[PDB]
Amino acid sequence: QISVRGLAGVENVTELKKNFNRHLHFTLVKDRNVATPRDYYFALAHTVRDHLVGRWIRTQQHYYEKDPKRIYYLSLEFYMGRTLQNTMVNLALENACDEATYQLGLDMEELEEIEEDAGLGNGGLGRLAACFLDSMATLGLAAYGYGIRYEFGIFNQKICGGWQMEEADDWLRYGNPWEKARPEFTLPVHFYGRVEHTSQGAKWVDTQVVLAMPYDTPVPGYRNNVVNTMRLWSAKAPNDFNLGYIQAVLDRNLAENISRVLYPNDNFFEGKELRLKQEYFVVAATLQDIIRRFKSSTNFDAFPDKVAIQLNDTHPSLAIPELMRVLVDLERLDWDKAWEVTVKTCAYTNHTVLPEALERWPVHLLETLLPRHLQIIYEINQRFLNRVAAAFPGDVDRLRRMSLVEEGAVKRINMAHLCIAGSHAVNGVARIHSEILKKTIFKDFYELEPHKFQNKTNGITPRRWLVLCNPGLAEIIAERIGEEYISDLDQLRKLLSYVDDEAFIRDVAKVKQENKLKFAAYLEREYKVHINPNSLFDVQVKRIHEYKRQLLNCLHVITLYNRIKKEPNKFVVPRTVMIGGKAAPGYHMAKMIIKLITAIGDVVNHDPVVGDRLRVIFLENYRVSLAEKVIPAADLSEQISTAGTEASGTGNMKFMLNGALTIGTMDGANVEMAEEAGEENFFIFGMRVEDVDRLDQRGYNAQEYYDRIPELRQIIEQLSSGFFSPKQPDLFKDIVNMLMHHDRFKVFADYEEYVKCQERVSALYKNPREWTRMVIRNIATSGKFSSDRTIAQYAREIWGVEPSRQRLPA
Ligand SMILES: O=C(CO)N[C@@H]1O[C@H](CO)[C@@H](O)[C@H](O)[C@H]1O
Repeated sequence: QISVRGLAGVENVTELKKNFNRHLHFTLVKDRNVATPRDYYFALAHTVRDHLVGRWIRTQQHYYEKDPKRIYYLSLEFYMGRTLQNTMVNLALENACDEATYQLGLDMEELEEIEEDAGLGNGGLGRLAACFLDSMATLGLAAYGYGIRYEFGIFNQKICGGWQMEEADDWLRYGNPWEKARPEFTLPVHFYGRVEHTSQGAKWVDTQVVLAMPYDTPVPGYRNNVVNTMRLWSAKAPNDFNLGYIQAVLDRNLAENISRVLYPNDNFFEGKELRLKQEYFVVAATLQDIIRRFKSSTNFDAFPDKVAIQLNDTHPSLAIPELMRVLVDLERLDWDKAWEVTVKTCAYTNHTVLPEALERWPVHLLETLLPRHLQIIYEINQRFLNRVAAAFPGDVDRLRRMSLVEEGAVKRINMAHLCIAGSHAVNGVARIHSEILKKTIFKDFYELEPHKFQNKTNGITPRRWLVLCNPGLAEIIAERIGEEYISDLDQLRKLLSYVDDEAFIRDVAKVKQENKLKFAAYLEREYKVHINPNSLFDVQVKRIHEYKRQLLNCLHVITLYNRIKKEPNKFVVPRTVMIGGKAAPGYHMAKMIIKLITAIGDVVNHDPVVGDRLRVIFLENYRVSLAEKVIPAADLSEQISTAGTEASGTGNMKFMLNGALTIGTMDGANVEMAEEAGEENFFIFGMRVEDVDRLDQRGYNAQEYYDRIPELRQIIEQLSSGFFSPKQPDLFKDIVNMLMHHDRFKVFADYEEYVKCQERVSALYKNPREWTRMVIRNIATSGKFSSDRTIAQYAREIWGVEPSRQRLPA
């Protein structure tokens, strides 16, 4: 059909159909008189999976033979989404499968919609891990994703009467064709017990054992025949577990609860025991696997030459004392040598500066659950603080600030501090974030060890985030510049020489309108809602948080509405305002923001005076597969976090790659995106980080803005008086109270400049040719934000390995 989707050769199409029918018959045990679309999906899934295994076995064989340095990416989250189309894309099978299924009388797109998202992540951090795996395989690194096979991923969001309802994401209900259980590689993980000191060292005894059973998922590189492994651990009770009889058997569930469910918090730390168990579980099982693989190639001096462990946030921070424990207690290395090995092996990526997001585990939890690890942490702390005391003599407050152990009513371990001490590299995820790390929260650590601190600006995989979700745009680009950019996104710069090309302008604008029509159709078909596809698609999709300032978007939306009501017969650029994302189940304010959005939509969407000039849509159940549909359809990307709060953002990059213009603050990766595209091609507004600091020193008085901005006053009056909630007039009193009195994120401070900047958006949209020329300038400069670039930087600057675009034999 289209070039980038690969060849549909007669022989391959014939063979695919053959194997499709084989799987439908032998694997699914169905005749086609009784087969459902789900059966068809599964037959296709198994057919495509067949093409992976050869490459998967040979890739892993190749690594055993060549013994390269191995990269272990430890994450509690891998937000993979669907796997079928991604696998076809990377294997160059998409056209062939499309042809094969068409000839069998099936629509492949329809079959693709049947696959459940692997929703094993909350948002940005989880999706970064997924993009990273793709890029690592594409760059031919011997890389392994290690995590937890959660039985339930991020909850499915239902909206009921404007409120978020959560339901269990039973993603494994119909099975997972992609994974391969490896019950033969089951490993014991120990919890509780106590520490016994013998003549020859400490011993961790009387432990409760939970089994860790690995499930391997293939991670195909882009058309390089490399298939890497994502290994996810499942919790299993041992067979002597609690072994009246019936109850002992039923209580096996307690052990297995460890891998039951993903904690649904984005940028918030909940100090729950089960979460700590999850964290240790993934770490303990992974490290044993790492060491097994290392021995099967006594001298641990070479360990850091053969192993890199990347800690995705502090969640797997226990890797540090666990590695120490194994090296010291089990392998009998001396402390200092073990420490050297640990430090050189481990590296830590920080993903946030929000205090409430930082992991600080109560000492009593670790005391009970992991008594040996606490001992190791204390020892690490003492030796680290001795180094600080020697470098900054007499600086007693520094010692307190830098301690891994934080004092107070409850003593806690600061896991970030642990990570910095036990890692040779610490990185932020955007240049401004990395600078904030060195200047504020980790300033002391930066002063002690400046060489540890790095930047690795985030990226997104252009495979999933252009080729897969936007084939139309991928195609028109490939027509002019060829296919090479898909694994070398910098080549998109070549599109700058087409910014005045009339045919290309027409095509860019055409691909967008097609995406918008297809999405407008998706909304009607699956959610029965009416939207004008000629309107500006103004979208903000991301987790619901106060720092992300969906509320500031809400204020603008209400402003537009009030302006329309004020002058009904005046022309305004029509907008469809789409806001989507999940609120953490216990985050009350975030749940109120969702209610507000739906409440605004209720008023706005049914006001006859408005017509189709303004629509407010809350996109339910925002997730990876929805991101793939709405992002190619967006004209305007809302990236409006208070400066200094969004470590990087990655949704921003996805929108940039797919032909949306960005309205955003100079926060996270927005700064580098503006830098790449040019500030003239970015709708930048609001306080910079420095302005927020100046405001904090002065004191933020929201009332000042309320008093001096009549349009803002009206909105607040409307909210308070019950304009948007006639039956419950005080429903939004919390939101008003928060905005007026305890707004940590200064929504009012950015309101005026935001509304003003939004007017400049509407102005540009009135001129389609110039809008599109600005779009071309964005797409053309989005190259830096490929995760291939990010991963190449990790490889060279942290892991000490060379990426490779060279193919393995097919
Ligand atoms: O999800 C978390 C929790 O620290 N942080 C998010 O990580 C993403 C990937 O690095 C970043 O893009 C987001 O800015 C950050 O909030």
